[PDB]
Amino acid sequence: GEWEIIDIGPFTQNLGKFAVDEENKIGQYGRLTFNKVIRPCMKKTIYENEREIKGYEYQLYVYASDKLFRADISEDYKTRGRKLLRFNGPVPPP
Repeated sequence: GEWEIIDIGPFTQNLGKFAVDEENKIGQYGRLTFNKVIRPCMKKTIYENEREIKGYEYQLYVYASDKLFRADISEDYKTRGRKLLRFNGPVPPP
């Protein structure tokens, strides 16, 4: 895809919250509460057919219950539906 850094304002904060809510449904790390999203946040755009946008993926660093996790989120272009792809950690700060 094509990659860019985006900042960590309200849009990205709500993506961090979405990731913690989705991970809480999974349960592998017990019950988490969102604390913060830190830099860098990466956005991948995926293209299909003749340079048509198929969707996005956002790579986030997220503090939840004081532990730092790496979360990857997909967003389908047509439906705007979001899905948690992976949530791993604790990871060292970037």
